[PDB]
Amino acid sequence: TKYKYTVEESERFNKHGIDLTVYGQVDPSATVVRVSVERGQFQEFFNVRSSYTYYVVSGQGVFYLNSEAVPAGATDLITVPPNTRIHYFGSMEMVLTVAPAFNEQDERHVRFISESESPY
Ligand SMILES: O=c1ccn([C@@H]2O[C@H](CO)[C@@H](O)[C@H]2O)c(=O)[nH]1
Repeated sequence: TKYKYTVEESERFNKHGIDLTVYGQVDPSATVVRVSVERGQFQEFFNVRSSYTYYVVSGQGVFYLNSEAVPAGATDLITVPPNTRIHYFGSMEMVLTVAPAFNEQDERHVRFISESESPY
């Protein structure tokens, strides 16, 4: 039984301005990944099934949740329910929980965001 997953073993890639570490643990109830962001996620999406919960390890930023600004700093917990439009700006390290388990097909692209819109 493989309980532990390391960064060394993970899939690491850039998507829409963020750096993701996807450990590749399989569990139907939740997917937990690491997010590093220097300026922002320059894409707005919503997920029809899963809540996205961001724990801010370090840094600061601002989430836009159905266009509402939600400031965030280190140790804050940002919980986004399904069917909520999400993008964000900031310089942050985060732990993201997608529950139930992340499925890319549950995601709906709304728009791209201009890289100049980020004040970070
Ligand atoms: O397993 C996961 C979890 C999250 N994300 C992406 O991480 C971002 C979280 O803001 C979104 O673009 C979401 O699609 C993935 O690509 N895979």
